[PDB]
Order: sequence, then C-alpha cells, then structure tokens
Amino acid sequence: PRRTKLVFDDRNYSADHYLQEAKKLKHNADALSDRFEKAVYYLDAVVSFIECGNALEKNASPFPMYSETVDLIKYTMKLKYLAPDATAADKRLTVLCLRCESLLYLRLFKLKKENALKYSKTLTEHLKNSYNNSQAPSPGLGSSVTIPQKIHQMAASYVQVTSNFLYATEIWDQAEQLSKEQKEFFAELDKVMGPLIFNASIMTDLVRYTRQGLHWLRQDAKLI
Amino acid sequence: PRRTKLVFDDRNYSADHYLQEAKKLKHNADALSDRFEKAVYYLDAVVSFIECGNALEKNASPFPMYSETVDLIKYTMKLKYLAPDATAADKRLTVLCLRCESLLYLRLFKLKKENALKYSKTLTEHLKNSYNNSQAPSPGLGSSVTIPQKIHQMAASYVQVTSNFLYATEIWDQAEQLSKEQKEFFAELDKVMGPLIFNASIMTDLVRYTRQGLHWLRQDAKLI
Repeated sequence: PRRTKLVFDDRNYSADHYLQEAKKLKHNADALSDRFEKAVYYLDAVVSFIECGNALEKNASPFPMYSETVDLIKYTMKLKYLAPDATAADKRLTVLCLRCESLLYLRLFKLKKENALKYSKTLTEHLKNSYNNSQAPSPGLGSSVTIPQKIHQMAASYVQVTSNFLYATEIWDQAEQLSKEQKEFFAELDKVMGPLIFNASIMTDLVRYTRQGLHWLRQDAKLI
Repeated sequence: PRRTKLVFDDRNYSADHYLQEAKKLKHNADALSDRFEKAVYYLDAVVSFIECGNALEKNASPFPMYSETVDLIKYTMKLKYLAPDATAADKRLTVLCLRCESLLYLRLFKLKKENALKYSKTLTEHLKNSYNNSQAPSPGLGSSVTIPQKIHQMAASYVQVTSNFLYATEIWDQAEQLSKEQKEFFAELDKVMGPLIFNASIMTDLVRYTRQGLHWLRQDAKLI
C-alpha cells in the first residue's frame, strides 16, 4: 500500500481539550461491535488520554491520568494477540498498546523517583540495623523482626514505585519480542517516525508514533 | 584533529585473557604519576574488566566482576570533573566513566530482575496484610508492625536489586547532562559508533564505544 505520514498539529491545547477528545473516541469505541474496530478506537482514545496527561505536566499531577489509561490499555488488549486466529494487524495493534503501556509505566515511576532513591538508602540502613538488633549475639561463634510503622509504609510505597519500572522493562521487552513477528511493518514505522527509545522518548514522541501506526492500521483495515 | 576509527578484533577470548589484560592496564595506571594519564589507563582497564565479565556470560556469574569494576570506576572519577581547573578532556573522560557505570548498574539489576518481579508481588501482598492485621478494627468508624524474617530479607534484597536500577537511571541522566558541555565531541563519537542506548546497548557495544572514545582522548592528549 501507499504509505502517507501524518502531518501533526503544533498547537498545544489544554488538558480538557484532550480529555474531551479522548472521551469522544472512547464513546466511539464503546458503540462499535467489531473487536478490532473497537480496539483501534480505544487506542486512539488512549493516545488522547496521554495527551491530556502531558498537557497537565506542561501546564504546571498527571499520575492518576496515566494510571487509569494504563488500565484502559490492558482492557484494550483483551479484545484481540495470543489467539490462534490472531491476524498480523492484531499483533501490530498489540505492539502499539505495549509501547504505550511500557512508557506510561516508566513515566509513573519517574514522577515519584525522587522518593524512591531516598527511601532506598533509608530502608537499606534500617533493615540491616533492625535485623542485627533482633538477633542476639553469641560470643565464641562470630524469628520475626519488628520495624517502625514509618519504615513499613516507606517499604510499601518504595515497592509500589519501583514496581512501575519493573513492569515498564518487562512490557518493553514484550513489545520488542512481538515486533519480531512483524519486523517489516515496524521497521517502516521506525523509519518514518524514528524509533521509540525506552528511556528517552517523551510522551509527545510516543503520541505521534502511536497515531502514525494507527493511521497505517486503519489504511490496511480500510477504516475511517 | 584527524579522527580515526578503531578496527575491532572479532575474536572472542576467555575471561582469563581479558582479566589478565585488565590487570596489566591497571598496573600501568598505578605506576603513572599524572591523574589524567592514570585515569585514562584505569578506564582502559575498566573496559577489559567489562570484557571479562561479558566473557563469563558468553561462556555460561558476572555479578561480582561487574560490581567490583563499578567500584574502580568510582575511584577513577575521583582522580579528576567538578573542579574549577577541570579541562574539557576531564569532562569527556568523566562522561565515558558515567556511561560505563550507568550501564553496569543496569546490568547488575538485569542479572537478578527475575527475583525482583516475584518479590514485588509477594511484598506488596504481605505488607498490606501485616498492616491490616496489626491495626485493630473499630466499628462505627469505618505503632510498630511485625513481619516474618523471610519477608524481611526479601524486602532487603528487593531494595538492593531495584537500587542498582535507581543508580543506573540517575548516572545515565548525569552522563546525558554533562555531555551537553561537550556536545561536539560526543556528537562525533555517536556518529562514528552509533549512540549508546540505555536499555538496549549490550556490553560489547559499550566496550567498543568507550575504547573509541579513549582512542580520541589519547590522540588529543598526545599519549600512547
């Protein structure tokens, strides 16, 4: 097919503009019957939800916005890629979802990574001291520990923030592996848009990459 | 200056070959008097230590090897970049050290990332349950927690593994920021070698990039 590259608007709108545009696209997805046509419009809306979250950061928290669209991405992928009847378009659509989900998880981590590095040093120091203080020393030789409530909650949130990265790495490798089955399609998309970089591509780079991919999918799916 | 690109040997030697070559270069660094000439040879040895660690992975653990050369990288940077008399070569040498330290930290994380994702789910589940079980419920309304020793040590190691990534991200951004002060030098190095990718560049890619950079530094420093 003849490939065309989207011309992207340089205007930066407000979060409400993108949020209202995201809701209209999701409503279009809800009305549709076909799972692929639904999933395309769901990912289209997902891109607009990401734009609204990015608008929040450019204005002055995007964390709830990004978390809730991660949830929508998960629901979106359940519409189709592991199925035996899964088509090459389903796999391509899944790769685009995985790229968004991965980079969104990485953003969720980065928004609270200042907390993570402090907590890491404090937790490491307090865990070694609470373990030593719980175990009675035995001269001539050298089951439940108690910790402060503050250290407990610091541990809980530290696990939560670092988990977001753990998911970002795993989902990124998953996208990297699955694209091997559609190497030609995504080598072309990478050629036109430049490839997404895990630690370097900003939300706008991701938004345009995904929309350009959706453009080609609708062209192959003969949709509007 | 006229830039030349190193021709890299395609032979893959054993860990002992690279380890013995790394020790000889470090001994050369120890004998030298000049801090810059020492630091160049220290980073040269660091590259060979990395090659020995990579040889261990290609053979069949590289974790001690990589951790100990991270330590050598830290000592190496203390020889010079924040100093007021710091030259453009010191800053360039520091960027190369930071690239190695960052990617080595990321490798240290990746070697034990299977433990991290399991521990994340278990810790999250057990922390919420131990916190609820410690706090007495109060009908009509809806300081130190105790945890098993196994959950304690699982938390301790989970912090240790995820920390390695926290350092990798922070040191990578530090390298990214500092190269802005030497944008021309590293735009050229990136052009000849291809740019290092945080989550994608393997150890061999990093080894050659660093050695190519050291080549240019010795050329500008008029050293052998």
